[PDB]
Formats: sequence, C-alpha cells, structure tokens
Amino acid sequence: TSRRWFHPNITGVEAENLLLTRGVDGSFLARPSNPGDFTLSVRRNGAVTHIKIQNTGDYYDLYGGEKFATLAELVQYYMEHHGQLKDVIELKYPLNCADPTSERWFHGHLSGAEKLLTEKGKHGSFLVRESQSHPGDFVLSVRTGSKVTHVMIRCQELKYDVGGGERFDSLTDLVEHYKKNPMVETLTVLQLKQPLNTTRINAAEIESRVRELSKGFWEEFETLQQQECKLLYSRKEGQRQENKNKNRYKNILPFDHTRVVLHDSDYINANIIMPKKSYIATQGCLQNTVNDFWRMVFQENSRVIVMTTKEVERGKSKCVKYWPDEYALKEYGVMRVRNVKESAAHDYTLRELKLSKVGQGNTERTVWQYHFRTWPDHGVPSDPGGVLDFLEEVHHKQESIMDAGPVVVHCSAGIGRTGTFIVIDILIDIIREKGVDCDIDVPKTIQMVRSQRSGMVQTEAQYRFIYMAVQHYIETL
Ligand SMILES: Cn1c(N2CCC(C)(CN)CC2)nn2ccc(-c3cccc(Cl)c3Cl)c2c1=O
Repeated sequence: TSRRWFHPNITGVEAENLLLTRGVDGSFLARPSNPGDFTLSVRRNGAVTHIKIQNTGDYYDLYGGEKFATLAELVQYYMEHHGQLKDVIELKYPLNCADPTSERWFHGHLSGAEKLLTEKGKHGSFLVRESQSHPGDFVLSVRTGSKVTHVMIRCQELKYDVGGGERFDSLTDLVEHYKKNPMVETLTVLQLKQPLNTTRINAAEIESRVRELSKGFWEEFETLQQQECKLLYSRKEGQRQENKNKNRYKNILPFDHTRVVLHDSDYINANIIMPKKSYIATQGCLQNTVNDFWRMVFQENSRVIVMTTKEVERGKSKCVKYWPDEYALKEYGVMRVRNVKESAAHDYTLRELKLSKVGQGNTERTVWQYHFRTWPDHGVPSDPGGVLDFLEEVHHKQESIMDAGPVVVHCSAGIGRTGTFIVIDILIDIIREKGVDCDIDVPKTIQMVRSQRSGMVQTEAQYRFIYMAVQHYIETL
C-alpha cells in the first residue's frame, strides 16, 4: 500500500462522491477529519461508511477496531484479516489520490528554483513547480553534473505529459514513470535521483524557518507521513502465539531486525535506536513482563531510564510499577533491584536504583530512573523549557558513566511520546557538539528513527513541538 489511498485535503462530502462515482464496493480511502482525528471512508452495497480514527498522541485508535502504529500498518492489517472490521466492512480497493501537495519533489508556486538547485543541489536533484508562463502547466527542473535543465509539463484535459508519449493522470505518475525510464536529451540523461532537499537548514536560521512554517508545519508533516509506506518491515516474532500476551497493544509490534533479543524466551517489545549515544524505545511494562524488562536493562548495560508517563493517566493504566518503593528491595525473577533514594524536582522525579542478578554480587550497577510527570494528557507541552532541562540533565548523567549502555526510553506504547523525546535528544546532541554551524534536518531524522521502530512521532503537535524545542535550545545559548 503506497499511501495513495490518503487524500490530504478532501472533505467528507468529496470523499463520498469519489467513492460513488469513481469507486466500487470494497473501495476505501483515508483523509484527515477535529484537528488530530482521521476518517476511514469505505464503500459497501452502494453506501459509504465513515469509520473514525482518533490519535491523541499515543496511537491510532480506530473506532470499533484495534490500535495501530501507522495508518499504513492499519490498512495492511485489514486488507489481510478479512472479517475483523465490523456486519463486515471489507477493504479491497484503494481509491488513489492525485493531489501532489504531499510529494517531496512538488514545490508548487516557485520562481524560475535555479538558485535552490544550485546552492543546495547535487546530480539528480529535481523538483516540480508550477509554470509561470502558461498558467495551469508545470515545470520539472533537474540538476545534472554543472547544469540545471528545465522540462515543461503540459496539462491537457486533466492529463499531464512532457510534450510526447504517454499522458498521465497524475503528476506523481509522470514523475514515477520518468524516475525509472529517464528522459534522454538529443545530445544527457535527465535522471530523477532524489528530490531537492529544502528541509536541511543551518542551526542559525532555525528561527526563520519556524516563522515561515508558522504562517506550513501541517504541509511538511504529511509529506513525511506519505513516506511511511516504505517502512512496512516484518514484525513476525511479536505475532507468535507465545508472545501475544507480552505486548500491551497486540498490533503495535517491534521490527524484527531492530528488536531486542534476550539470552537468559527471548521476546520483549523493544527496539534499538541508532542515530555516540544510542537508545532503546519500548512499551510500558505489563504485569507479566516486568521480569523481562529488567533482563533487558541488565543485558544491555543500561544505566539510565527515561519514563514519560504516569502509572495511570485518564483512569487508564499506562505502565505498572516495576520499581520498588523508596528504600525497599524487590526481586523480579533472577534480578534484584533496590530503591536507594528519590529526588523530586517539579517536572520529574529521579530514582536511584541498584540492579543486580541474584547469586552474583559483583554484577551490581546504579540505574538512574528519570520519570517525567508533568506531561499533559491532551496534546504537547506549551513551553519546551521543562523538557529541554529534563533532557539536558539526562544527557549529563549519561556522559558521566563510562561504558554505559543505551538509554531506555518508554511511555505507554513506546512510539508517540517516546519518539518525540528521542528525536529531540538526537538533534540537540548535534548542536551541543558541533555548535551552531551545523545542519539539522528534522523530517530526515524522524524518518531515520521510524525505520527502527514503527510509528516514532505520532502527531503533528509533537512534530511542531520538536521544532519549538530545537529553536528554544538555540536562543538560550
Ligand atoms: C523537499 N521536502 C519537502 N518539501 C517539498 C514539499 C513541501 C510540502 C512543499 N510543498 C515542503 C518542502 N518536505 N519534506 C517533508 C519531509 C521530507 C523528507 C526529508 C528527508 C527524507 C524523507 Cl524520507 C522525507 Cl519525507 C521533505 C522533503 O524532502
């Protein structure tokens, strides 16, 4: 599923009309509805059924169905599990979209781009802009090296062409056709390697980009959201019968190739995040997986834990208590943990824990638990100062420990708030070491982490909050 079934700016009225006139029974599509909710419109018996999907920051909650990490994994799960979307709603045919506003190469209204392709381009860098001469047409500009070649795209009766050959129904179809079958000039091969990178900016001009995005963020986010279809890696171990009861959410599973493997069964819903600092993104402990959680902490030689949720929020359980009370001592299987001391700030609480395996004495080490408590149940924090001060302390606690393993970060499902903290921590590590003269690329970093765990960064509110945190860290330096 190449995300073509998601229409970025279509109304519910238009969604029904597209299914009635250009779709048959079993045809479906997705659209953004309430800012933050989505809609799954499916055709059945000549009627259209609108299923609601809510995402407050933790997961995609399909009304009357299970909870998923991405909309692509949601569509994939139901296009292979017939009879589970209820009378049954079958997902057979994706009704594809033609709006190029979410494509990386589409820049819309742009002046005759020669500067952009020169100051920030390489061989194969290309873009598609609207034509300034003939209104309605488009232009495809490609850098080749040395030179910047322009190719007209004529629009004729809701179809697109480059002056000859096949007429396409979508600019995306035209671009995808010439990415594999490049145009050869009458003397040069206009290869469409990668789209022009207009998101890599200098750390000094981050405040100027936020100003341009604030009057913007939504368009860049859904451009990253469209590329999630390239991340449907296998999650087979989590689907095994022995591991079904080990996941808090049955359909939010770790990638097979990045999962943490235990050697003491070997399953735990967790993934290694590699961007010198590395991370472990996992879910909140279940009652029957606390013993496995401390197996992972001991195995990976982790000395810091970042908890970004309360045990109970909104009356619902997010994580069971896997740490002893202050001064207590508990055994979780073969692992013995003692709560040495608790230091409480405003936004968080530090818990100095000592973890060791039973029977072996010289295996003890201090594990520093950081429990962020002031995170809002609805949305993201207004000011990033508290989170920035929280991550700054966690970083210096990590750097003071020699040969310390990865940093364990978790919330509820371990993808929403967990991905936001880890991405912010990665971007700051560049600024703290390479100063302000470095380049940062927010959507590229999120895609790099989303390939290692399904659904890192869940909402646009978190996406904009990541930009605000980076901008705030610059201005206070
Ligand atoms: C050029 N560009 C654009 N713009 C072209 C499209 C927009 C909407 C103008 N109409 C904004 C600028 N938005 N954008 C969002 C994410 C990524 C991205 C970056 C690196 C890797 C990957 Cl996988 C992705 Cl998805 C990009 C991007 O590269």
